[PDB]
Amino acid sequence: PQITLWQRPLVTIKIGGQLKEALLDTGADDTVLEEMSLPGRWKPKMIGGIGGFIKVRQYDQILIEICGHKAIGTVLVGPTPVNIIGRNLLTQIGCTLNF
Amino acid sequence: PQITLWQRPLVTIKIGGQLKEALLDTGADDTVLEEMSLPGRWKPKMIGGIGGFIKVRQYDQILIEICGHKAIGTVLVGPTPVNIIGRNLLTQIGCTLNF
Ligand SMILES: NC(=O)C[C@H]1C[C@@H](C2=CN[C@@](Cc3ccccc3)(C[C@H](O)[C@H](Cc3ccccc3)NC(=O)O[C@H]3CCOC3)C2=O)c2ccccc21
Repeated sequence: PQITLWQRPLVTIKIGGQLKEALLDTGADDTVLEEMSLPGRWKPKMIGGIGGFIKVRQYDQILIEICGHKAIGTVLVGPTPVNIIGRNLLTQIGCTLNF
Repeated sequence: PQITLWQRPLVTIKIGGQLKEALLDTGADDTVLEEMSLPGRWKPKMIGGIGGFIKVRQYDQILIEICGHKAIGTVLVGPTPVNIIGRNLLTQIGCTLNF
């Protein structure tokens, strides 16, 4: 589909069998979700944001559906204002910017 | 053009007689640029995300050129780690997300 930007590009994602609202964020290299439970082991990851660098938990090879499109990749979990879908997953679903 | 998301979607912008590199961010409501001088009045504002909040100066009705596309809108100026072109200006150049 084609998404205009007059409002926030919020979509429904599915992870761990549950639906959540998330933002398609081209300015984010990675995907960071609000506190939740994910399977497997995690590793430390430092990410830079508008207000500084913070520590988050990194889970790899996680199944996540974005607006119906299935993806499997790295998902970070930490104190984020909203669920952020970054470039790592946007590329998996074939998303591009156009103008 | 069609911009891939394999890398950060960076573009050249023209504002206040100077060329700058900026990140096209669908995840940002507004546009925020690193410290620079702009004409006209301004009002203080706080924007927050990963890492916390930063204080910025809000200038309205600012002329900007993004990839040869002219647009006018509010531009925030402050200690942002990178220049960010948000939805308020992305819409004006007809930028959309496609997948
Ligand atoms: N009101 C608003 O729209 C949000 C505020 C804050 C800031 C904001 C928008 N989106 C985000 C997320 C957000 C936060 C609150 C509400 C909606 C979305 C992320 C933004 O794209 C940064 C961009 C970035 C910052 C520093 C370095 C490099 C890129 N990327 C980023 O942190 O990537 C990291 C996290 C995942 O991968 C790594 C962000 O922090 C923002 C920017 C301009 C105007 C207003 C705002």
